[PDB]
Amino acid sequence: NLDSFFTKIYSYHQRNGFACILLEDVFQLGQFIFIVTFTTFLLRCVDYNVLFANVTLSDAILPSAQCAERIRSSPLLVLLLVLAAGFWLVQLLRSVCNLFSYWDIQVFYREALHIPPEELSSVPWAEVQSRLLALQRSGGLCVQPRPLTELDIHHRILRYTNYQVALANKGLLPARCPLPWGGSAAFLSRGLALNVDLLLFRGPFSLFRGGWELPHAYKRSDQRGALAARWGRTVLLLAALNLALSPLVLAWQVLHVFYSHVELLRREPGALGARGWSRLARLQLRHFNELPHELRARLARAYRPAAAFLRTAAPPAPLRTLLARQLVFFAGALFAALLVLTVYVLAVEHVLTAMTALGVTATVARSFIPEEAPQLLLQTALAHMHYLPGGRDRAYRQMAQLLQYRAVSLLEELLSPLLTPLFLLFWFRPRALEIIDFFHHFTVDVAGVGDICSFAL
Amino acid sequence: NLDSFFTKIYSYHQRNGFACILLEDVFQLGQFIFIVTFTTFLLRCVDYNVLFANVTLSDAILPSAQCAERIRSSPLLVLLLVLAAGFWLVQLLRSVCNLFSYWDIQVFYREALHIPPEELSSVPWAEVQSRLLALQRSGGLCVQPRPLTELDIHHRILRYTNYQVALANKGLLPARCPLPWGGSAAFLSRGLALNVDLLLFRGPFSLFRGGWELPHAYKRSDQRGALAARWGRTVLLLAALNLALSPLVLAWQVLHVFYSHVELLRREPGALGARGWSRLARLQLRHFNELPHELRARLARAYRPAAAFLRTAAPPAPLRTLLARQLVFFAGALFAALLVLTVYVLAVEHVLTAMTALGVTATVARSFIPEEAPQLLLQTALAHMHYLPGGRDRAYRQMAQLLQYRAVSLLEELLSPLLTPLFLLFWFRPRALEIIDFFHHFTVDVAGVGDICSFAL
Amino acid sequence: NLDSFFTKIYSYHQRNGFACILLEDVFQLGQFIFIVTFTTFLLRCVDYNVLFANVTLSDAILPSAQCAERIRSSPLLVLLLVLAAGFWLVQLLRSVCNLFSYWDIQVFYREALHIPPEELSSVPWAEVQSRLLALQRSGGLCVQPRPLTELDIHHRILRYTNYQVALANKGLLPARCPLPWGGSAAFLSRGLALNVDLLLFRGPFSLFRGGWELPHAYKRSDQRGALAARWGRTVLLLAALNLALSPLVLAWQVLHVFYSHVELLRREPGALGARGWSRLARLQLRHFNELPHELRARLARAYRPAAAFLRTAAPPAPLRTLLARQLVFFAGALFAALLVLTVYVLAVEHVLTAMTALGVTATVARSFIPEEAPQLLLQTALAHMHYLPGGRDRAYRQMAQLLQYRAVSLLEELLSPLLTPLFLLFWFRPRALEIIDFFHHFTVDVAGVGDICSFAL
Repeated sequence: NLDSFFTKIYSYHQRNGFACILLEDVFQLGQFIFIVTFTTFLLRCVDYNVLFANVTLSDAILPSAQCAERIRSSPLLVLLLVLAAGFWLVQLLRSVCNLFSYWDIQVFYREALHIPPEELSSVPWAEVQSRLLALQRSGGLCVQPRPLTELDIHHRILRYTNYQVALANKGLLPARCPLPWGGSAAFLSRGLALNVDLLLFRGPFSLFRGGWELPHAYKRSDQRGALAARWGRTVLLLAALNLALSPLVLAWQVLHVFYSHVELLRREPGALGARGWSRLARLQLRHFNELPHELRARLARAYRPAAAFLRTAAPPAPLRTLLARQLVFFAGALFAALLVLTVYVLAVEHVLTAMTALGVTATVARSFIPEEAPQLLLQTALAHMHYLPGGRDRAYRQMAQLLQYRAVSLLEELLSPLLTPLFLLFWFRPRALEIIDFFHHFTVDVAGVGDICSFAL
Repeated sequence: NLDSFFTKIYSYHQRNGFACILLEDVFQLGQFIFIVTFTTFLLRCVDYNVLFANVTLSDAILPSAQCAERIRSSPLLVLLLVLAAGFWLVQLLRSVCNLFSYWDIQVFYREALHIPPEELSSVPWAEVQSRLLALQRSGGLCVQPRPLTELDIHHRILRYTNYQVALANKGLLPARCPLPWGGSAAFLSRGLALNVDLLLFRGPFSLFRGGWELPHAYKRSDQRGALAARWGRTVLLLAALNLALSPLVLAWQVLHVFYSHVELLRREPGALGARGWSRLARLQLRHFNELPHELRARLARAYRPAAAFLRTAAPPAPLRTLLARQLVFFAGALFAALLVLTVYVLAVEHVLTAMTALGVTATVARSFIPEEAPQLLLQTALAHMHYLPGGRDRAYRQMAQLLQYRAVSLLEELLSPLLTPLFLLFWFRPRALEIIDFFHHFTVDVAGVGDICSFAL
Repeated sequence: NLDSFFTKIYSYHQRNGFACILLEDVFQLGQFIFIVTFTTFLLRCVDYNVLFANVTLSDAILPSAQCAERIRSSPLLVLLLVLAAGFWLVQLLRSVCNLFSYWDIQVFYREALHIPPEELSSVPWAEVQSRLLALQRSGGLCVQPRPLTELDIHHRILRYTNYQVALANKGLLPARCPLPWGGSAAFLSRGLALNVDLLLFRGPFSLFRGGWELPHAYKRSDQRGALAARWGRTVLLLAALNLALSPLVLAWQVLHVFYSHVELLRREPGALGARGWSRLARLQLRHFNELPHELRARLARAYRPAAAFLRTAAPPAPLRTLLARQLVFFAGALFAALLVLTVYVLAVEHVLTAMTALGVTATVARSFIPEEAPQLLLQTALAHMHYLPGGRDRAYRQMAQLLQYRAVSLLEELLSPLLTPLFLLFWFRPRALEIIDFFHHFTVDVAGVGDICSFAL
């Protein structure tokens, strides 16, 4: 695959180390096996009877034979374990193939250009482009008679991103299910994006089988209805497969988010209260022919002014402030009485029960209440915002939508498995013809590179 | 009352919602009833004998009959409760009158100008003035043949603030009892302000009976001595009344400040260490014909440079910091020994007693010690302060006086009931003739509006 | 001593108060007596038997006679105590001499210039110079026929600092023992500075006996070998003395740093993680003829931009952050399991043992991991840095070396007693002729002032 070569030469530098990639892979596999074995051990070896005393943990550990009969007790866990083992095996094989390819890629990189591994981090990736250009000037490889230039190098790596950006600009990709009382909703979890990628670009059932070029069948105008019907049955079967596979990935996501959330639960909610970017922003804010690293730099430099503009010109709300004041005072009065009682015997056994709950109410109330130039912040934010999707109300709502809250995004990820087939069935199938029309009328064929969207030029 | 109409049309917008006013009032009444009932319940239903164990709280609750004899046991509590009920019902009746008036005020507002309740928050109150102007141009009401101008609208609402600002800039209002060693003290608690308001502007014994016009009796030059004698009698009887009523309001203030302080006691003293504005600043630093909202906005904008100037250019103190260093080292050494003893049995039962005290000493010592352009901060503060009451020492002392500490202000509020009659007797009575002369020679009469201080123009 | 007069007149103002100096000294004496008595009391009066219960502390205190035979039990403690008492007596006598001289100089200061003690903090020390100049104009003292100028006044106080700055600029003074794998090491603990001061400038064995003029013997070219041999035997005997005295000063430093560290141990490591200046910076960054207060002010203003430049342009570390991510994820998983086990009996007695360790590992992992214009910061730092000792790698390494870590400096101070004779033996003795030549060829004699280094002019 011609595109895969450039994609891998980019990914090697972007992962700044071959050993880094190897460690990433091996420790990802070790991760997955750690979660599976630790969950099955906690659910299949831990005996609550001895622990609850209703003592050294080694003594509390039941003998291995008892674990043998206890794991024999249920057959469903055996099927779960064998499925997990098969998944681990297939990912292991794919990863071995990937690292086997990448080592030879790095060997070719060293032979062609001879940059030592310790010097890779110092290179700003512009000299990589310059060295590749000089390689074409010296005729290292016969990659077309006309030497490759910057636009072609960018296109051969970013064709799929260009199509996805154009399709999102048209407005079809972001889910826009109508809210009952009024408003627009957005749903761009990793599950939906993966489904779109498997449906459109990569895979055996993809329209772009291999992604080299658009097949001639879709150029014909008359066969569009038959091709739309074929796509309809394809999306129906894909939705059926996703619905079949939903519960297992749901459980996996539940375990992973449980670990991630309880890691931060002990820590202060300040990190939990922070807000990062969302995938909708990473989709609607990507210029044509743009690498991921430049996008990351732009959002990194635009993070602070956007946050300042968000927290400076928030719309006022009197009723919320009044209610917060009354709740915080009542919580404070109850805490006053309770603490005065507590200070002067430790054997109450009932006060300490409500102490934590009342303190939690006080802490949420204190942070919920508000306390004591929007135009300049908006201007300096838009200086890096570049594109953009009561005027102040609309602007604040849009800025809030483009920059979601962390727990909101995690809840979106958690709810993705259940919503995986529903949106595919309800939002894509009825509007089938116009997407095929968009591919038909917005594709441009060029010599050498091949298929490029008209919106890229 | 002509002034009351404009005052209420201002207050409706400033409370940004009729439902907001209704909820605030009803929940303030619920506030007071909750405080009284909870205090009397804790004093007359809590049984320390069973709770101290010398267990579910519901079991600890004594039967209602026993509470009946216990509340019957003392007659003083009955008088306290009946007085509280009388105060509650009087305030209830006043509040019902206020909300009944305000509902028809809002109805008239809707009929005249037709702004829905949701759109009130969006209006910057300038369009309110413009619409009222257009109403005069369209002849909505026959409020004098000459249409009302902006200065007149401001004056009819702000006459009392103008008089109070003039009287404060004369130097009479802020009580300035001399310190024994030296210096000037300022006392402007809410109690003294309420006393001045009840004496001068609002009430049956006020000089301004109704606040419409100055009575012609005070214009005569020959009667000034008799009028001063009458004012002396009035201030004596007012001081007697306030001295009679002092203990009950003192107890109420004690309860309220107890709740407020213990609400923040568990939280970090960072909020307790915060600095807020004082009423003396809100009186001396207020221009003529000035609305409360613009003053609040100006002080909100000027808050931060004032704090920066206060912290940057603090006067040096060698002896203070050196003694602080000694105390912090001694506390640290004692903490060292005590912790080393503690880490290696939990049954010491005497170490934990000194634990908290020594920790508190360490925490106060560490925060009390000092650690590593004043002109620019002073300039940017004075650019917003507009007015202003070793040069650096004098400037810093004035900036500290105009911006008090939170606990200092709360202590002033708590000490107000005892200080209520003392200052009225010792500070106002001897210098009555000059106050009478100030009212005599600083009032200018104009057509339509009426009585205006010469310092307003 | 002519120089001592100006040195004391500077130190009086720099310590901003005679009473301050007197109390600081008497509290330093009480300081040392407190450490010695408290340490010997804890080691020779505390009975672990009764306290461990294997109760009021007063009951736990053994009788005085018991402490009598318990201190009689071992003989070396008596020698330690008598040596400490003699050391305290020596410092007490020296301190009495210093305060006796300082009262006399303060009396002369009042008689000649008449500034009250309260006004000393107000003067910026420039008026002190002006008043002294006026004193020579009026002929108060016959200090040479030619009136004293600013340069001469600065030299008579800063001759030793000038020589030390020249020596450090030559590169000899800071020890630069070579690392085994490679790199440069710096060691400028107070012990080495005291040794070089006692060997070069102040002391009976100093080359500058009294610090008034350089002896004529060192000017002769032919005697340099014999003088170098004398210096070599002197450094050998000095190293022998320091090696003999090493253990006691080591123990004293251990006790002092123990108290200092355990004072901050309970507090958050934010103060422990703070960055402070190092003596190497205070040595290489000092211009010729600069007083200590000017240097302190310069670094006070340059502290912040240097810190910003340090935290902004840190070199990337892929392997470090990847390992940190893996460790923090594993620690979080173990913390998850431990916490969910703990939430639902307090009689476990084994989980709580690893609770603190696992939490500490999680905290160090989260603190260690990295998270999301260097040229401007470097420029604004160099604007105040004036002098200066992959270009970015070299610049960051220099900025890191020039500004050490706090705990690193304390560890350097702790390790100084063991390294005290080793560097003096290994680094100074072989290079003796070159240092003798350095004094010989860069000493300039001037009328009145006397000896000034060639690099001062």
